[PDB]
Amino acid sequence: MIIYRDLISHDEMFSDIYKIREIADGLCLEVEGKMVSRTEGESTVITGVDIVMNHHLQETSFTKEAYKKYIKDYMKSIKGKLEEQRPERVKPFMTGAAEQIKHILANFKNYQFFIGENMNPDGMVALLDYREDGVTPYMIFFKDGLEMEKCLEHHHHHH
Repeated sequence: MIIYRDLISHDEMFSDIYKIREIADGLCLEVEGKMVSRTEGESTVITGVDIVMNHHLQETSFTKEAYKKYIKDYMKSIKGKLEEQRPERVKPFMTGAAEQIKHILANFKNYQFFIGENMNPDGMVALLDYREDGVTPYMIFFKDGLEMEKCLEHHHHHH
């Protein structure tokens, strides 16, 4: 199993037990999830996205203008990480990131916003939307903002 973690915050984001597809010419990953129902805890049944509940992702809120401010700083920070670790990626990342930001802002009303369990404001903001079938959730992550953890057995909850 591969655990995908936030390059900035080191929080767990998802694992390769889900269907993962690359979009935006390798800039983003779309991770397909399922709605699940669990008891929480007079107790109540809660329903949510398995990606969110399994990895303890935390919902947050943005105005469109606040997200614009956040995402320009985030893409600058990933640029710096690439200059340190993967210099060959910097130029195509800048190009793709600017266009993907345009896409996200144009489709802004169609996303919910999630961050890692420790809620670092400099970490990645994952985007939740639903497929046309109106039942399947999926989440968008920035591929260059992830690090991979190998885990053959007995995955540990850590950051």
